[PDB]
Amino acid sequence: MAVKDALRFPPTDVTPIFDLFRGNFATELLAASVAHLHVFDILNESPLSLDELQRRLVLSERATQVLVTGLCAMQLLTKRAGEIDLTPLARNHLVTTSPFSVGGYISLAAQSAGTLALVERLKSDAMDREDSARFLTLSLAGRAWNVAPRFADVLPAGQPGKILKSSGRVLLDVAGGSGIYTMAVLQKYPTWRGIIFDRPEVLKIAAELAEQTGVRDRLELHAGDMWVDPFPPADDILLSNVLHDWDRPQCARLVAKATSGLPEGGRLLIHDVLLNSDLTGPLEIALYSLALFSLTEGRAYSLEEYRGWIAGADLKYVDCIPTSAHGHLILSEKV
Amino acid sequence: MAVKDALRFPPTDVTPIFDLFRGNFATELLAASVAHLHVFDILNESPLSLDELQRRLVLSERATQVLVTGLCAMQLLTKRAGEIDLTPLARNHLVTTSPFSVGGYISLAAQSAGTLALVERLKSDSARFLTLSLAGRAWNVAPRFADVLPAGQPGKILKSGRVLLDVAGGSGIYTMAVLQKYPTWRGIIFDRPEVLKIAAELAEQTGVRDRLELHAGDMWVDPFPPADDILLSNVLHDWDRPQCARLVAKATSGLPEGGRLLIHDVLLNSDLTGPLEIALYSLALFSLTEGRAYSLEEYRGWIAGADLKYVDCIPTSAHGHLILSEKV
Ligand SMILES: O=c1cc(-c2ccc(O)cc2)oc2cc(O)cc(O)c12
Ligand SMILES: O=c1cc(-c2ccc(O)cc2)oc2cc(O)cc(O)c12
Repeated sequence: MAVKDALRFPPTDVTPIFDLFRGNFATELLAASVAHLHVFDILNESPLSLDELQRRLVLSERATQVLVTGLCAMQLLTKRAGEIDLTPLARNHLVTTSPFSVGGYISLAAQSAGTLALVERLKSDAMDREDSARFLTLSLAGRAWNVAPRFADVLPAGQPGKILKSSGRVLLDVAGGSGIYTMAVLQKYPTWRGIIFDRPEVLKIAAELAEQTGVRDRLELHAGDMWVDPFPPADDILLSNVLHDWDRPQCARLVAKATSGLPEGGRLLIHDVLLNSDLTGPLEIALYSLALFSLTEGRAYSLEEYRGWIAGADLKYVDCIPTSAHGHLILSEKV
Repeated sequence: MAVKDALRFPPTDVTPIFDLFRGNFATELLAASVAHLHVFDILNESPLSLDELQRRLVLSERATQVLVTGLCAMQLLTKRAGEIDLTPLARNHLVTTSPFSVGGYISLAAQSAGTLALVERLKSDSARFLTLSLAGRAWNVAPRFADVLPAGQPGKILKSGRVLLDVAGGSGIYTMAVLQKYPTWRGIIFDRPEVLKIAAELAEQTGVRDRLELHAGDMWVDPFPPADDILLSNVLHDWDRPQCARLVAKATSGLPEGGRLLIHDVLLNSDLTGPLEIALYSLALFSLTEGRAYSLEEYRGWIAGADLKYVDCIPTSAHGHLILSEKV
């Protein structure tokens, strides 16, 4: 009887709380860059290409990108013509021989557990399994309840579906456990059907929430390994906060595999945050990217980067539509 | 021969770097407040007075004020006539039973070393390296400080320039800049012997060593030397309110006619609800010292309690303010 409403917009915008919550990564990247990696003293000598800086810092491409993007977003580095240089603000205040340096003050955090953890991550690049997966899934679910109403509101209907025998569409939600985004879409589109594809420990949460939102009869839950197990037939495939967990080659692989099974007129829906096109900001996404770098194999990506993978899978890019909490729905179509 | 200039303004303003650097205290205060102290679930029951909240959270007065000030500055609590309440933003997203709660996401940081340290600090409430670390802020701010310090009256101690006594503080850089601006003045740095070694070096570099004396002592119990002006720069925020009142009284007690007490510090607004940059810095001070950031009204309370006359408040840089008071 009672039905949880997944379409009502939240009464306030939670986004500033997420932005404040990332503040530690500003402190940690500052302390890592001043006191451990010598970034500012190195670049003060001369601007360097990204490849040159990678080499001089002895860091992976990914580690160098997230470091450079973070410091650019804090207005401390600048990107020319490819080269990376200090801004006057960094040159005057974060170079050790500047009379106005405050590097010693920043270095008061050099040995904090957070700074050391981030340095180790950069350089190296009591709960059981069920409780741990539930705890993490329910923690990310709070963001989904805030964003899924927007997401469902801005998702276009698309073509009549080709899987159900005018037909609704089948929406497959890959590694989007909680499945909340799909449940909102199914409340908006009563003729559609949804499929959540994820690990079994996560599907338990989806089963509960599908009952609460009253879409259980139009939702299937499939356990599977997204890299190797076949995706079920679907009109639309959603990758929501998935691709930023993965490094570049894995992103291209996942986009290709999802695309391979789409019918003509099927859609790949990428829902994620966006760095700007030269990976210099904005600040709140650059700090969130450091969190993703610390916890996963990926980072935040730009629209241009997503469009590279889309184009490599021979999909047609359609549109980019903001949701909330810095999310963007990138729509592409199988041709 | 060579003379280090202490009067040229820096070409850029370092202040935003300090603000970015305090970001960990935003994360830690959110995770402490959601996951350990249940601040929002408690206040959702009913607005509470500061004293009521201090009892419910089982915190000291000082811990409760740095917590409440931080959350007000993040637009999560509000003060309105003396009670503390949630804002809609907090009620909607930081109360656990709200359907739009993100409390579980914030709690992903609940067991970080930084969060746990702040919780322990809240609930429980070398010098060469440290002095040389704070010296960089002073090199940025001292030019502006010297620029805005008024010359005042002819001094009473030299028999005329004024004698500026710089109590604690550290490097003595602010006094060196004043001595470059006013060649007839003299300065005294009062601090621990280890700190005075740094002042001695910097006094040679800035060419004021001959007009600068280095006095070692304990500021609470040893006699201050005679001075026209006494500077407390980034000192009072290290101390709780009774110790602030004590130190202001002791400094005031030896001022002559025309003497001045110079307080150089950051300022919270008058109802201790912000601004955010100072509220996060206040959490750092709470974590490392016995004090917190204070408001102008709080400083004026101590000034008036010592029978000084409040004169003016002049911004310097890195959020500093020079609060100028006169012996009457
Ligand atoms: O895919 C994600 C995985 C995690 C994560 C978070 C904490 C852990 O101990 C392990 C993994 O956090 C996230 C946080 C986000 O805001 C977004 C994500 O996609 C993820
Ligand atoms: O009086 C101060 C003491 C300290 C401090 C800093 C680090 C420690 O391990 C111990 C004390 O930091 C500060 C930082 C400031 O920005 C301002 C201060 O007055 C202080």
